[PDB]
Amino acid sequence: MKPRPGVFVDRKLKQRVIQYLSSNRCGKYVDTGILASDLQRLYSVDYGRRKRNAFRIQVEKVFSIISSEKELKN
Repeated sequence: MKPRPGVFVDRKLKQRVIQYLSSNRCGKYVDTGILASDLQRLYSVDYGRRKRNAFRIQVEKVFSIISSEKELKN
């Protein structure tokens, strides 16, 4: 078994997203479904997998959590 890198379940989705929003809007009013398709498009080699539905859910929950957990307000 491998140790704990730092990301659990799908922390990258949150960390990656928060970093994308902070750096820039990364789109005009990117919603859950929009951010998901965008995140996968830019990271088709990494995120781009055979989980369109699963990935969509992750981005949906990550979008709501990043706002409530981090709270950037723009």
